[PDB]
Amino acid sequence: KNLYHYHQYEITLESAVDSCKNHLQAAIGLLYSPQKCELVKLDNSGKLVDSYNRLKFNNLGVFEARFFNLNCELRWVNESNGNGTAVLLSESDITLTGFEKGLQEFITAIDQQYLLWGEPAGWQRLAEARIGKLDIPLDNPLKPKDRVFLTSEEYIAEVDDFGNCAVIDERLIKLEVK
RNA sequence: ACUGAAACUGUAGUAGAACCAAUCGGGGUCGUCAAUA
Repeated sequence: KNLYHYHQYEITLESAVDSCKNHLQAAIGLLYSPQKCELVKLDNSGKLVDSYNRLKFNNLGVFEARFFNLNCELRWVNESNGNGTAVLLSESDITLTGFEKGLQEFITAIDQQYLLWGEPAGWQRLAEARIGKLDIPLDNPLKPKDRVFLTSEEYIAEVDDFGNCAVIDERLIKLEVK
Protein backbone atom coordinates (compact mmCIF):
# COMPACT_ATOMS: atom_id res chain seq x y z
CA LYS A 1 0.00 0.00 0.00
CA ASN A 2 1.32 3.46 -0.90
CA LEU A 3 0.77 6.85 0.69
CA TYR A 4 1.23 9.33 -2.16
CA HIS A 5 2.53 12.77 -1.21
CA TYR A 6 3.10 15.70 -3.55
CA HIS A 7 5.51 18.55 -2.85
CA GLN A 8 5.67 22.06 -4.26
CA TYR A 9 8.00 24.74 -2.91
CA GLU A 10 8.01 28.54 -2.81
CA ILE A 11 4.24 28.60 -3.37
CA THR A 12 1.69 30.88 -1.74
CA LEU A 13 -1.25 29.42 0.15
CA GLU A 14 -3.73 31.09 -2.20
CA SER A 15 -1.90 29.47 -5.13
CA ALA A 16 -1.37 26.12 -3.38
CA VAL A 17 -5.10 25.70 -2.73
CA ASP A 18 -5.95 26.82 -6.27
CA SER A 19 -3.50 24.24 -7.63
CA CYS A 20 -5.18 21.50 -5.56
CA LYS A 21 -8.78 22.69 -6.07
CA ASN A 22 -9.76 19.67 -8.18
CA HIS A 23 -8.91 17.44 -5.21
CA LEU A 24 -9.79 19.69 -2.26
CA GLN A 25 -13.46 19.67 -3.27
CA ALA A 26 -15.72 20.33 -0.26
CA ALA A 27 -12.59 20.11 1.89
CA ILE A 28 -12.71 21.39 5.45
CA GLY A 29 -9.74 23.55 6.29
CA LEU A 30 -7.97 24.96 9.32
CA LEU A 31 -5.99 28.18 8.96
CA TYR A 32 -3.38 29.24 11.50
CA SER A 33 -2.87 33.00 11.81
CA PRO A 34 -1.25 35.00 14.60
CA GLN A 35 -4.62 36.00 16.04
CA LYS A 36 -7.06 33.31 14.92
CA CYS A 37 -7.37 29.59 14.20
CA GLU A 38 -10.33 29.65 11.82
CA LEU A 39 -12.15 26.69 10.30
CA VAL A 40 -13.18 27.08 6.66
CA LYS A 41 -14.89 24.94 4.05
CA LEU A 42 -13.99 24.92 0.39
CA ASP A 43 -16.97 24.74 -1.93
CA ASN A 44 -17.63 21.80 -4.25
CA SER A 45 -15.19 23.32 -6.75
CA GLY A 46 -12.46 23.64 -4.12
CA LYS A 47 -12.64 27.43 -3.83
CA LEU A 48 -12.84 29.78 -0.87
CA VAL A 49 -15.51 32.50 -0.87
CA ASP A 50 -12.83 35.14 -0.24
CA SER A 51 -9.73 33.15 -1.02
CA TYR A 52 -7.25 35.96 -1.71
CA ASN A 53 -8.20 38.15 1.25
CA ARG A 54 -8.51 35.10 3.51
CA LEU A 55 -5.36 33.24 2.48
CA LYS A 56 -3.02 36.21 2.04
CA PHE A 57 -0.03 36.50 4.37
CA ASN A 58 0.72 40.21 4.24
CA ASN A 59 -0.97 41.45 7.44
CA LEU A 60 -1.31 38.94 10.29
CA GLY A 61 -2.01 36.47 7.52
CA VAL A 62 -2.21 32.72 7.46
CA PHE A 63 1.19 31.16 8.11
CA GLU A 64 0.02 27.54 8.13
CA ALA A 65 -3.02 25.83 6.66
CA ARG A 66 -4.50 22.36 6.45
CA PHE A 67 -7.29 21.25 4.13
CA PHE A 68 -8.75 17.78 4.18
CA ASN A 69 -11.58 15.75 2.73
CA LEU A 70 -12.22 12.04 2.27
CA ASN A 71 -9.69 11.52 -0.51
CA CYS A 72 -6.84 13.92 0.32
CA GLU A 73 -5.25 16.46 2.65
CA LEU A 74 -3.34 19.59 1.65
CA ARG A 75 -0.77 20.98 4.09
CA TRP A 76 0.94 24.34 3.69
CA VAL A 77 3.32 26.30 5.90
CA ASN A 78 5.01 29.65 5.32
CA GLU A 79 8.75 29.80 4.77
CA SER A 80 9.43 33.31 3.46
CA ASN A 81 7.14 36.33 3.12
CA GLY A 82 4.06 34.26 2.35
CA ASN A 83 5.66 31.68 0.09
CA GLY A 84 5.76 28.21 1.54
CA THR A 85 5.91 24.47 1.00
CA ALA A 86 2.76 22.64 -0.04
CA VAL A 87 2.37 18.92 0.57
CA LEU A 88 -0.76 17.11 -0.57
CA LEU A 89 -1.37 13.64 0.87
CA SER A 90 -3.49 11.13 -1.03
CA GLU A 91 -4.30 7.44 -0.98
CA SER A 92 -4.43 7.38 -4.78
CA ASP A 93 -1.95 8.39 -7.44
CA ILE A 94 -3.26 11.60 -8.98
CA THR A 95 -2.17 14.25 -11.45
CA LEU A 96 -1.01 17.67 -10.24
CA THR A 97 0.86 20.43 -12.03
CA GLY A 98 4.11 21.84 -10.65
CA PHE A 99 3.86 19.47 -7.71
CA GLU A 100 6.49 16.75 -7.46
CA LYS A 101 5.20 13.26 -6.76
CA GLY A 102 6.57 10.89 -4.18
CA LEU A 103 5.23 8.07 -2.06
CA GLN A 104 5.92 5.99 0.99
CA GLU A 105 4.82 2.41 1.55
CA PHE A 106 2.74 1.84 4.67
CA ILE A 107 1.87 -1.45 6.34
CA THR A 108 -1.60 -0.49 7.57
CA ALA A 109 -3.79 2.54 8.15
CA ILE A 110 -5.59 2.68 11.50
CA ASP A 111 -8.48 5.07 12.07
CA GLN A 112 -8.43 7.57 14.94
CA GLN A 113 -10.84 10.13 16.32
CA TYR A 114 -10.47 13.44 18.08
CA LEU A 115 -13.30 14.84 20.15
CA LEU A 116 -13.77 18.54 19.45
CA TRP A 117 -14.40 21.23 22.03
CA GLY A 118 -17.94 21.76 23.10
CA GLU A 119 -21.47 20.47 23.15
CA PRO A 120 -24.00 21.48 20.48
CA ALA A 121 -25.06 25.07 21.10
CA GLY A 122 -23.79 24.56 6.48
CA TRP A 123 -22.51 25.47 9.92
CA GLN A 124 -23.14 24.22 13.43
CA ARG A 125 -21.93 25.61 16.73
CA LEU A 126 -20.30 23.76 19.57
CA ALA A 127 -19.69 25.62 22.78
CA GLU A 128 -17.85 25.04 26.03
CA ALA A 129 -17.49 27.39 28.98
CA ARG A 130 -13.75 26.70 28.81
CA ILE A 131 -13.38 28.30 25.36
CA GLY A 132 -16.73 29.80 24.54
CA LYS A 133 -18.08 28.87 21.11
CA LEU A 134 -16.54 26.82 18.31
CA ASP A 135 -18.14 26.90 14.86
CA ILE A 136 -17.66 23.83 12.69
CA PRO A 137 -18.40 23.24 9.00
CA LEU A 138 -21.02 20.53 9.42
CA ASP A 139 -24.20 20.24 7.38
CA ASN A 140 -26.45 18.09 9.55
CA PRO A 141 -27.89 19.64 12.72
CA LEU A 142 -26.80 18.47 16.15
CA LYS A 143 -28.91 16.91 18.88
CA PRO A 144 -28.11 18.05 22.44
CA LYS A 145 -26.35 14.77 23.31
CA ASP A 146 -24.32 14.60 20.09
CA ARG A 147 -20.58 15.14 20.17
CA VAL A 148 -18.62 16.02 17.06
CA PHE A 149 -15.47 14.06 16.33
CA LEU A 150 -12.73 14.49 13.75
CA THR A 151 -11.46 11.34 12.08
CA SER A 152 -7.99 10.54 10.79
CA GLU A 153 -5.95 7.62 9.53
CA GLU A 154 -2.47 6.84 10.80
CA TYR A 155 -0.12 4.99 8.47
CA ILE A 156 2.24 2.48 10.05
CA ALA A 157 5.49 1.72 8.24
CA GLU A 158 8.91 0.30 9.00
CA VAL A 159 11.33 3.05 10.00
CA ASP A 160 14.48 1.12 10.91
CA ASP A 161 16.15 -1.60 8.89
CA PHE A 162 15.72 -3.65 12.08
CA GLY A 163 12.02 -3.54 11.19
CA ASN A 164 10.78 -1.22 13.94
CA CYS A 165 7.36 0.05 12.92
CA ALA A 166 6.09 3.55 13.62
CA VAL A 167 3.20 5.73 12.49
CA ILE A 168 4.84 7.67 9.67
CA ASP A 169 1.89 10.02 9.15
CA GLU A 170 -1.68 10.80 10.15
CA ARG A 171 -4.01 12.08 7.44
CA LEU A 172 -7.20 13.87 8.47
CA ILE A 173 -10.44 12.72 6.85
CA LYS A 174 -13.63 14.46 7.95
CA LEU A 175 -15.76 15.75 10.76
CA GLU A 176 -18.15 13.10 12.07
CA VAL A 177 -20.89 13.09 14.70
CA LYS A 178 -20.98 10.41 17.39
C1' A B 1 4.26 32.69 13.86
C1' C B 2 2.30 35.16 20.31
C1' U B 3 1.85 34.29 28.42
C1' G B 4 -4.76 30.45 28.59
C1' A B 5 -8.76 32.01 31.52
C1' A B 6 -11.13 31.05 36.30
C1' A B 7 -10.58 28.57 41.30
C1' C B 8 -10.10 31.00 49.63
C1' U B 9 -6.14 24.79 51.59
C1' G B 10 -10.72 25.13 53.30
C1' U B 11 -14.85 22.42 56.25
C1' A B 12 -16.37 19.94 61.40
C1' G B 13 -13.84 19.55 66.32
C1' U B 14 -14.49 23.24 74.30
C1' A B 15 -6.79 21.67 75.99
C1' G B 16 -10.06 18.79 78.44
C1' A B 17 -11.40 14.63 82.42
C1' A B 18 -9.81 13.00 87.34
C1' C B 19 -7.08 15.22 91.83
C1' C B 20 -8.92 18.27 99.59
C1' A B 21 -2.76 22.61 99.79
C1' A B 22 -2.68 18.99 102.94
C1' U B 23 -0.19 15.85 107.21
C1' C B 24 2.47 16.29 112.64
C1' G B 25 3.25 20.06 116.70
C1' G B 26 -0.16 22.07 124.73
C1' G B 27 2.43 29.43 123.63
C1' G B 28 5.57 26.19 126.73
C1' U B 29 8.96 26.21 131.09
C1' C B 30 14.43 26.15 136.34
C1' G B 31 19.55 26.03 137.77
C1' U B 32 22.72 27.20 135.64
C1' C B 33 27.30 30.36 134.79
C1' A B 34 32.38 31.73 135.75
C1' A B 35 37.54 29.44 138.21
C1' U B 36 40.46 29.33 141.39
C1' A B 37 42.43 30.07 146.58
